[PDB]
Amino acid sequence: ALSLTADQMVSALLDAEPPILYSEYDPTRPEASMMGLLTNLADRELVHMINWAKRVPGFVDLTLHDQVHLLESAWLEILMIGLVWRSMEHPGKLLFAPNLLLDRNQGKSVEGMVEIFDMLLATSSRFRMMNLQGEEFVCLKSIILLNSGVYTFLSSTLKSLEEKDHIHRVLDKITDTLIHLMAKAGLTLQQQHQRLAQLLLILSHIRHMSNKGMEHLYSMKSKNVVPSYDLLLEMLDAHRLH
Amino acid sequence: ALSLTADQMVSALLDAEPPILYSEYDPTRPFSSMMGLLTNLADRELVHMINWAKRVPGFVDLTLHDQVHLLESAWLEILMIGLVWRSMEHPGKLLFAPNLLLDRNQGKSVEGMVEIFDMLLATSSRFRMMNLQGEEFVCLKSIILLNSGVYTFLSSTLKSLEEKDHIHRVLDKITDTLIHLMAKAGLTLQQQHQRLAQLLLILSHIRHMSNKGMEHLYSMKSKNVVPSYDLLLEMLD
Ligand SMILES: CC/C(=C(\c1ccc(O)cc1)c1ccc(OCCNC)cc1)c1ccccc1
Ligand SMILES: CC/C(=C(\c1ccc(O)cc1)c1ccc(OCCNC)cc1)c1ccccc1
Repeated sequence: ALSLTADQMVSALLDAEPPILYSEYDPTRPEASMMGLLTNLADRELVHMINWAKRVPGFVDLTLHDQVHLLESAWLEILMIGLVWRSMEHPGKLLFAPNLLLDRNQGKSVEGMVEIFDMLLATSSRFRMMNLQGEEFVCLKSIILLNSGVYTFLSSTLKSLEEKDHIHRVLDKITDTLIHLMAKAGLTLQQQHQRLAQLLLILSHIRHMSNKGMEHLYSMKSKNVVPSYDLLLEMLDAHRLH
Repeated sequence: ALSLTADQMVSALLDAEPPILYSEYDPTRPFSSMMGLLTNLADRELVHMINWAKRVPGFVDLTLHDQVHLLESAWLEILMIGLVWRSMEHPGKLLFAPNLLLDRNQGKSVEGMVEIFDMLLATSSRFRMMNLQGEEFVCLKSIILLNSGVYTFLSSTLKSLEEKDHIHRVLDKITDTLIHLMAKAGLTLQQQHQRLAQLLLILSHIRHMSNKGMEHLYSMKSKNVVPSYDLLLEMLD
């Protein structure tokens, strides 16, 4: 897993991509329905996200507790970068699903999105201006999975030191993979390091948007909206019986 | 400022460093008051932060309104990365000021720090394990200033496009500078790109910690605690 080539890593990540899901509304029927639609869509995406995470090279080498911690920290960032990616070719709008495309004025009335709708649109625009490639996108999504929770392993066991070292080794292999993609494309070494930094700085903005989103979700005080550690544990703690 | 060499950029940033300030308490009186000490310390740091920002190459080429927007987004991240930096050589503790060093158990009783004390300690430990250098630290703090608010200008005027392009040129020049520092130190090209990414990924964690801190500050409902756009505007004028 730490022995994949860059091309093999990219191939693995592309193979592991989850599907784009639909909103569950009757398209023959005529608000506050937006949060209901989004909550339902995110619930169904989360199941596929768990399957995807298990195929990110290196991720299933971690303990199940550490897998759960990472997913707990990252899942809304991962939903949001997917949203931004799908919206890249739809300026001024967010493609929540192929049947749920909203513009900014419509977003103005979506619960919890008073700040974040415009932040997501700006991110999508930035991706378009950089001409972000699918291979780069899947690298960034893997980086979020591995990085977002790594500085909150409040554990100091020998095993935890081993876990963090591994996570940093996988992150390093993804950095190498991103650089290789840029070299294949013919970028100079200076352009490669500049572009690597541009992409990684966007991750800080995705964290920001996720924190603002999570603030809203907790404010709802709805028992099942933020996935619990124990729920994520049940989905990740698979048997081998299938 | 887009014509500085990497070495000149580093010297400029090192020259521009703000001082380390002290907490204001009677060192002869007992101890227990932490949020009051920290809000006062942050208030006095903010004035020096504005002077520092104006010496970050490229920053004053921006409009006043865009300078305010950047500082409004970034100022707690900038305070927090400074805190993490001065705590690097104090494992298990946070050096809020040279006269205000608290351990983890003491942090347990500090308002608003139920989550972020441990997060700041983890960041300091990560800086120590990477052997972060002062030259790298000042580059990262400048990146935070230029990056944190750049995807929230919510403007598409020709002037705004010009402003965003400039911000990214300055960011690109700091990336070049970071890479040059790593090359001077003898890192291979592979080690350079890996270390650049490690450093920039820590910035996401600094954003996380600032958002958690800002949530607590807004919860205080204290009129002067979160600096207003208009207050920052007066200081930046
Ligand atoms: C930014 C849109 C958004 C959400 C979203 C973003 C990308 C997707 O692929 C699917 C849903 C969001 C995500 C999760 C939501 O509820 C969690 C349900 N249990 C996992 C509710 C809404 C939302 C909006 C307001 C507040 C927080 C998130
Ligand atoms: C992490 C410690 C912290 C803060 C701190 C961090 C680094 C410093 O150099 C100085 C102050 C902090 C910062 C700002 C505070 O009030 C803002 C006052 N107007 C600018 C209050 C506390 C704090 C603690 C709880 C909630 C939010 C921030």
